[PDB]
Amino acid sequence: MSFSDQNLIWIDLEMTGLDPEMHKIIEMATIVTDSELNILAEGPVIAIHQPESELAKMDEWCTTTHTASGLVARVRQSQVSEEEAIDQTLAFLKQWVPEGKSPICGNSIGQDRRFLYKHMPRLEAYFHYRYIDVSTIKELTRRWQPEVLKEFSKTGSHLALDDIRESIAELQFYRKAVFKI
Ligand code: NA
Repeated sequence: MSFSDQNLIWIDLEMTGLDPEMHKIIEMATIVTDSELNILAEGPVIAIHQPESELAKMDEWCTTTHTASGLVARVRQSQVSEEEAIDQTLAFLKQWVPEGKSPICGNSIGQDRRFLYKHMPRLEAYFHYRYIDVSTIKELTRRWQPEVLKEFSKTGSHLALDDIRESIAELQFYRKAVFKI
C-alpha cells in the first residue's frame, strides 16, 4: 500500500535479561512509519513462549517488571516460538518496507539488535546495517540544552508495543524541539 524504501521499521524487544548469550526474547513488537514518522501500520505483538528454566534466570528487576505488566503470564500461555515469531514479523514487514532498506529504529536499539543477531538472525538481516537510535538525540539534547527534556516524559511500561510507540513519540518531540529540518 504505502510500500516504500524510505519507510522506517521500529522494533522493541523484552528479554529475560541483558546478556544475549544467556537470556531469551520474551516479547517483540514492530511498527512501520513513513519517513516523516507517521505511523502506517503496527505489526505482530508477540509474547514468545519460554520454559520455566529460562524464566528462572530473571533477576528481581526482570521478574517484578514482567510479572506486574502481565507479560510473564502471556509468555507461559504462549504457543509461539521464536521461529514462528520471526515468520509472523517478516510476513508483516514485507508488506510495508523492502528488505535491507530501513535502519533498525528504537531506543538504545543496538541492544535489541544484539538479541536479533543471536536469536533471530533471519529478522536481523531484514534491516539495513545502520541504526536510528532515538537515545542518541536524547543524550545530545541532555548535553546541549537539558531544559528541553523536561517537556517530554515516558510511561515506560515495558510492554513492547507501548514502549516502541513512546520511542516514536520521543523522536516526534525532538523533531519539533531540537531539529530545524
Ligand atoms: Na527497549
